[PDB]
Amino acid sequence: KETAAAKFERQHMDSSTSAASSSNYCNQMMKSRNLTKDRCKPVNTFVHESLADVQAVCSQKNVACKNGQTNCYQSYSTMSITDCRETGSSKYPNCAYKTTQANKHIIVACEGNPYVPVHFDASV
Ligand SMILES: Cc1cn([C@H]2C[C@H](O)[C@@H](CN3CCCCC3)O2)c(=O)[nH]c1=O
Repeated sequence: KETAAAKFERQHMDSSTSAASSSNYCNQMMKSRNLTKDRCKPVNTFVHESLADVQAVCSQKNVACKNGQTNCYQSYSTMSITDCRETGSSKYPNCAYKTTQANKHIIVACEGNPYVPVHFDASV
């Protein structure tokens, strides 16, 4: 079974491209990472940095999570990310996404021993 840490890697980690994220990127990635099976997941972010660099965020700037929990952390440096957002014309099972590349600070929720990212909260 998939651990919370593994689910985070599946949903949010893409170290393979630095930031080319073609116009096709989100359409392909949302599908391949199995985020279009139950429904079209409406919003998702992929981070183009090393797993070590993202895991390190759990020891960086402690900030409140959107849900009010205290276990969120903001990266000290900007990171290469791609936001995927479902279009209006997207109809399941043909999930369609707008691909947006940017360089922003990420905010992740961390849990466990080892203390690792388990949720992507925001980018700022
Ligand atoms: C704001 C933001 C959210 N997400 C993901 C994390 C959760 O799976 C989901 C949380 N949230 C649920 C309610 C509002 C829309 C999104 O979206 C994401 O992947 N990147 C983001 O920048």
